This record gives sequence, structure tokens and C-alpha cells, in this order.
Amino acid sequence: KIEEGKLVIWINGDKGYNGLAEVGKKFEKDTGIKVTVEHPDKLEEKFPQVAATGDGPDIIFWHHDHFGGYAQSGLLAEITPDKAFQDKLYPFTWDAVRYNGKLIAYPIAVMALSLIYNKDLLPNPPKTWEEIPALDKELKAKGKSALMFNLQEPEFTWPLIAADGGYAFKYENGKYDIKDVGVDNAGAKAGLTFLVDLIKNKHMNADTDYSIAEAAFNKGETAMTINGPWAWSNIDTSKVNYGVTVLPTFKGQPSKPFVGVLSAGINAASPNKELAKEFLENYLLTDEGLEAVNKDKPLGAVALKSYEEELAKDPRIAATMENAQKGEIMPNIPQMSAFEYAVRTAVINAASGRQTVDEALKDAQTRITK
Ligand SMILES: [Zn+2]
Ligand SMILES: [Zn+2]
Ligand SMILES: [Zn+2]
Ligand SMILES: [Zn+2]
Repeated sequence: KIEEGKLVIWINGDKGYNGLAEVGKKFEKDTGIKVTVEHPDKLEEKFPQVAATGDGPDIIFWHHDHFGGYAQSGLLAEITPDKAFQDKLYPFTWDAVRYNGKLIAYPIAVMALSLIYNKDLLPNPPKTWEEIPALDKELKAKGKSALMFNLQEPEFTWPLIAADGGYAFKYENGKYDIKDVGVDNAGAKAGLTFLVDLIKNKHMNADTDYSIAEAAFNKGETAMTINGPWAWSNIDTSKVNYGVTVLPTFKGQPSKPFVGVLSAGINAASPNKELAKEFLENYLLTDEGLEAVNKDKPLGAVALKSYEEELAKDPRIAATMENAQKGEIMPNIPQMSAFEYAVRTAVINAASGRQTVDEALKDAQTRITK
């Protein structure tokens, strides 16, 4: 079982764990409570294993959508921030950590895709998807293309498809209606048709994937790409003079990317729930706390209003949060699995001609709602 009188924290070792450990040291100095941070390989898979036998870390950091499965297994303790604390973070982030009407984790950071552009090729990036065709023809005259991004995964194609009305699962009253899927409505059809038309008109290639798109942008062959905060470092090394901004609109409406929320949950079997809450609320989710974590490894945008306003001074972070706020929270229900499979196939089939847009989405909708 977990030891009382101390805190063990788990988080992927590639994130700012050193920062969390520093906040832990500060905690130990003020309370005498030792905080040990660990980053086991595949800790996300190990948590349910050790948590089952009443073992594991007191606190676990991971993406919100995954906490859904954890909460269904009752592995997470319900957190109870007072209204004063909840007001410290952006409202939409609390929605990401709510399971069956209960709050099961503290939101930490927010990730979402943004439009990334080459400032030398396009000092002023386009605000609309509609302009992409004309922009590409202009750039092609100079041996450059307008846009290249991963068309193989729903995470990257969904922003446009959802813009005019598409959606995964209808969210209402803090609950997802698994029988109300918006994959084959008029909005989704319009979005995918535009995407497919771009391919038919040679402005994009159906085979472009993550690596192909990243190489093209980082080598200055294409003026724009679509990616997240995790791709910036690779661009920094390429020396490309890039900018990060709000995604283009479609039919005057904002692209809606899925939003991922790094969250901190408390082990249901932890005998240190009170101290765990004190650490997270009064030490980590503070400007100094998040700053320590962010300096170790960039968090992207954060859920804490006060610190996000500071980080937002970086236009890349401001763009990340803007797209996140206009986006769709990644559903934390098991049905998203079918949604991902279904939509990935639908997009590939429509982009290749194997199916029309209407047929591809109709089949995806059917499967998802089965
Ligand atoms: Zn033990
Ligand atoms: Zn590790
Ligand atoms: Zn995840
Ligand atoms: Zn992550």
C-alpha cells in the first residue's frame, strides 16, 4: 500500500518533472512532507495495475481523456476545489476533468493545434480556408506551396470538418450523448468536401503525413502547416522564421481542434488526499509553481488564468489558447475509440476517391452510433 506522511507523484518523464520536484522541495520545506517524483516507463499503463492493489503514486499526471477510464474504475478520488479556487482556472478546463458529474482531477496545461506559418513567405497569414486555393496558385508560381499538414489522422483533419457543424458527441449538462454523433451532418459534409476539393485541385496531396508535412515546412518548401506546441522545437532548429496563429475559419466560422488537457489526479487509495490537495492547489497551481514546471519543459498554454496571461505574452502560446477555446474538448468516453477509427477511414476513403464524401461520413456515423 501507499505510505502515509509523504507524497509520490507520477508524470511522463519527458514533461517538466524536474519542475514538479522543485515545487515538491518547496513543499517539503514548508510542511516537512517529502515529495518524490517518478517517471516509470509506460506509467499510464502501470497506474491501473498498482492502483488496483492499493499501491502506486499519490498523484498522477496525464491527459484528461484517459482519466475517464480511470474514473470508471474508481481509481481516482473526487476532488473538491471550492468555488474560489475553481475561478482561478479557465471554465472550459474543468469540463475536461469532470466524469459523471464529478470532478476527478486538476487541469494543468492545455494543448491544441494552431496554424504555423513561414513569416518570410507570408508576413501576414490567411485568416480563411477559402483563400488556400488562390494562395497556393500564387505561391506555386514561386516554386512554393501554400499548405501541408498531416491528413492521415482525425486530430489534424477534424478542425476543418467540425468548423461548419461537425462534432464527435453532443455535450450537454456535463454529459456526452453517445447516440448523438455529428459526423454525417451538413456541417461535417461541407468541411470534408472542402478538404477533398483541395486535394482534387492539387493544393494538397492525399498521402501527406506528419513527417512529410514537417519536413516540407521546416525546409521552407511550404508556407504553412498545422501542428501543436510539441513541434516548435524542431522548427527552432531549422531556423525557419515562423509564427503561430489562430487556425483559418471556414464559412466564417472558426476551425475547431480537439483540446487535450494535462491533468493531475489523486489516487483513490491514497492515505494522503489532504496533503495531495494542498500541494496541487496551494503549491503547483500557482504562478511560481507552473513557472518552475514550464521552465523545465514548456507546458504550452495553462489552465491557471493568472499565469496563462503571463505566458500569453508569447504569441505562440496566445494562439494555442485561442484555438483551444474555440475548439472541442477531447471526449473522455470509451466511444471516442470508434470515432477515431471511423473518421480516420472516412477521411482517407474520401481523399482517395474510394468513397464519396457523403458515403464515407455516412458509414462512419453508422459505425460510431452502433
Ligand atoms: Zn507499501
Ligand atoms: Zn522515466
Ligand atoms: Zn492522451
Ligand atoms: Zn502529453
